[PDB]
Amino acid sequence: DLNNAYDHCKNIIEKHSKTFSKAFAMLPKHQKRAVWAIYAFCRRADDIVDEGENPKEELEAFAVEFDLFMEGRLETEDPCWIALQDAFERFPLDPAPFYEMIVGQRMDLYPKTIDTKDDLLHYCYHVASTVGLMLLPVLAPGKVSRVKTGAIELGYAMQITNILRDIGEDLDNHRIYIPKQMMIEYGYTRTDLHNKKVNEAFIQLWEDLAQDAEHYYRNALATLPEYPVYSRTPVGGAAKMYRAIIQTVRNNDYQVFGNYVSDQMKKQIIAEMQ
Amino acid sequence: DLNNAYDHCKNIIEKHSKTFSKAFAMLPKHQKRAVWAIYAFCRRADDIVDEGENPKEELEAFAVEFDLFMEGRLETEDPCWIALQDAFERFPLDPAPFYEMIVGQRMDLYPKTIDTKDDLLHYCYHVASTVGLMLLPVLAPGKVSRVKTGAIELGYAMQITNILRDIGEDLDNHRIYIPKQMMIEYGYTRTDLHNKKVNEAFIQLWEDLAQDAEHYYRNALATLPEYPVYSRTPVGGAAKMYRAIIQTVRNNDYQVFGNYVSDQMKKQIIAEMQ
Ligand SMILES: CC(C)=CCC/C(C)=C/CSP(=O)(O)OP(=O)(O)O
Ligand SMILES: CC(C)=CCC/C(C)=C/CSP(=O)(O)OP(=O)(O)O
Ligand SMILES: CC(C)=CCC/C(C)=C/CSP(=O)(O)OP(=O)(O)O
Ligand SMILES: CC(C)=CCC/C(C)=C/CSP(=O)(O)OP(=O)(O)O
Ligand SMILES: [Mg+2]
Ligand SMILES: [Mg+2]
Ligand SMILES: [Mg+2]
Ligand SMILES: [Mg+2]
Ligand SMILES: [Mg+2]
Ligand SMILES: [Mg+2]
Repeated sequence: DLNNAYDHCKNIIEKHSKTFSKAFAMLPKHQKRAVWAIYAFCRRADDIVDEGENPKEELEAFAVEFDLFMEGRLETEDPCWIALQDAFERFPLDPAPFYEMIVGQRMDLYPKTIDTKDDLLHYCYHVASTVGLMLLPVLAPGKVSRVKTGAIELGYAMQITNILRDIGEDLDNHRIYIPKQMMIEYGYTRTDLHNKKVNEAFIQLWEDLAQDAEHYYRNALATLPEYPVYSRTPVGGAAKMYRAIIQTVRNNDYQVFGNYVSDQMKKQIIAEMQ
Repeated sequence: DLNNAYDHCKNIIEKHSKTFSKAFAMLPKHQKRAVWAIYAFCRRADDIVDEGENPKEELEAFAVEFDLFMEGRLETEDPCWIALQDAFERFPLDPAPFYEMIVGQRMDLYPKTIDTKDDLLHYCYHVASTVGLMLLPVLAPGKVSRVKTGAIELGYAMQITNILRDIGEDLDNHRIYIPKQMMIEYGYTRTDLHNKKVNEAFIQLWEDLAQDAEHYYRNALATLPEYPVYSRTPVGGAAKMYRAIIQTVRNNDYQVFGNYVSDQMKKQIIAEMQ
């Protein structure tokens, strides 16, 4: 039944994201469950590309499942698809950003170099802003057009934050999301990055991206009054909690070659939102 | 004196390249010493970018030295510059490919993705074909125009060979020279490459590049009669010796994630050339 299939998706979000489970547990019942289902879609697709043994074939098999899903002919016992089917039934979810999300996951299948900041935003749009777009009909039922730009920019904001915390982790998987033009601008070589060096040039480049993330966070938060009241604390809380990763890395002297917002800090952000 | 400064450059080539020291020891005295000096220039610049701690600044300091060298005002005790200065005095060396070589070394300073085969040839031209061009006035004094295309293609041939043997070694330094379009064409993912997988798709892609190298080797060898007699065995020998790396990897079942032409095989190639 629906409660079991949603409970499965609740287990996924609570296992993989402390920040987003605590934010979204504050939504009303049916919005919260739909976000759980939307989350499990995103998290499966990202796990295929980033952690599956055969990512080209697994993701293509995942997208075919979604084509069948969207045509209402996917018949299965998989709780995530049963939860998503109700969510799509219960709220006017748009499939466009769901597809766009898969197009973004495709980008991580083969070697790519981010050259410019726009390259970076293009990537961030497809793997993170799309998720913002998937959620808006649940979060802002009648006001999607009024809040869409801020949702997109909140996407940029959090993906850059995640990239900025995961520099070493991404290097060890032979991924670089730092724009090459910035590395040239600040004199931070690939040899420097290979030697996991935190010098003044690295900090300059990190801070330049971090301030971009911060402007986007600010834009997104400026749209929070346009959300319905029940969405303001979960959306605002999730943003501030994730934004707090940046300052965490600052207080740890930018050591991103070995970072969590603390549980207590997370609660402080929530309480301030309340 | 000159004999000491050339003897220093002889020590460099014999330490770093079995293939090219044995080929070029067969040249007459003054051609052989000049090749030694030309070799030490190339090998210093490549060592800066690939093994220096501060490659942006070291290579720029190396290029400034060469600007001063070319204006005849570099005064030093460094044997490699004293050997190169005679070589430039003794033979009509062109500085154009020497500069182009540094432009090619610049490319390895920051993250880059080879997208297409032309990307690859562009890179190979600047780091390997230029070396062919540096050598031609010593190897083919009056016939540079007649043999230049083959020298360039011999460049392509050997750089691809080197890339093709060094796939794992280059991966561990966070370098990928495989064109991304080929990985897409043959279904060889970045995850596959990260898992150092030698599957049928990897072999298909490897063999496609290997046949390109082989066509270029064939073109270059077809120009060998246009070289003067004393250059035919060293140029032909060096090419066949380096080309033999490809078949070596074939006989080792393409295991390039852990390959040498044997000493005895090297001698067989030389004797056949003689
Ligand atoms: C679906 C919602 C609301 C949030 C999660 C979206 C999702 C699946 C993010 C993948 S997070 P993660 O693997 O930590 O980040 P990346 O390295 O893939 O860029
Ligand atoms: C919540 C709203 C309004 C927009 C969300 C934008 C968003 C959730 C981008 C992905 S955050 P990510 O770090 O990728 O996912 P987790 O580490 O929390 O698992
Ligand atoms: C100067 C002559 C005739 C041959 C040597 C040219 C030279 C310095 C090649 C560098 S070889 P190597 O480091 O093994 O090859 P790459 O990985 O740099 O592409
Ligand atoms: C000898 C002629 C005519 C053209 C030479 C083209 C050439 C030497 C390209 C570099 S071979 P490389 O593998 O880079 O250098 P080593 O491993 O032998 O040190
Ligand atoms: Mg991902
Ligand atoms: Mg990921
Ligand atoms: Mg990450
Ligand atoms: Mg090199
Ligand atoms: Mg090298
Ligand atoms: Mg190599």
